[PDB]
Amino acid sequence: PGPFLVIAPKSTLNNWLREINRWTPDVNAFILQGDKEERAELIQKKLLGCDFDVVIASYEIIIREKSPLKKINWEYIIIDEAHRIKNEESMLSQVLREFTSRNRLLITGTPLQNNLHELWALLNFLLPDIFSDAQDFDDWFSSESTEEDQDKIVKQLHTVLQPFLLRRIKSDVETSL
DNA sequence: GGAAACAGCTATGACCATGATTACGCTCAGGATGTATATATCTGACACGTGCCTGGAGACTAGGGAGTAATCCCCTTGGCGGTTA
Repeated sequence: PGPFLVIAPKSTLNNWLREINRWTPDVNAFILQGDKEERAELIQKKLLGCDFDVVIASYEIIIREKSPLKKINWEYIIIDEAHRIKNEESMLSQVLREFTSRNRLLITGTPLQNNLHELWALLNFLLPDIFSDAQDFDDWFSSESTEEDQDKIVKQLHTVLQPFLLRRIKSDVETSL
């Protein structure tokens, strides 16, 4: 049981704290909310005191709290609704390539929205030392064969990501019928 | 019957109210003053003719400024979300 970092949109920080209490009450988590002073007593007392397991913050708070969070090495950076990361220049991306966690569990509700460029934008922060490349990934696959429309080289895209990534749909396993 | 005590009357002073007087201002007076006005007469400067000539106005060629098309890509724009001073 160690240091954990999870991120939720402002509207959703209640739910994750609510569900963690309902299901596994043994984990120390905070909703890191409040004012500049009201975030401080969280910083020095509990966050600096290493008196927690997970920390629930918002999109901007981590940017507001980048410096007091670097000094704590993490286990995962749990990223719900990972849509702000679609842009590499979205400032949240440059604040997350700076933290040092052993694993980096990105989470989403919907997959990539528009482009292959976007796909490895999610993918490049997953295993950065492996790719370390931006346009190399792109012209390697050449955008679903945008010129020849072979639509068979897409199988190579699928074959790497199938044992590297997991999709399930509601229609298959209803759970709601 | 005498003495004290109080009450009412009287007078006088004080204070307020009214009348007059005066002084000052101003607004009429009236004088002083300076300004407009008109006129008749100089006069110098502005306007106009004359002559002349050289810039202005065509007349002509030639070569690149300006003008357009096509292209693109970067940027401004706007609404929001969430903070905070």
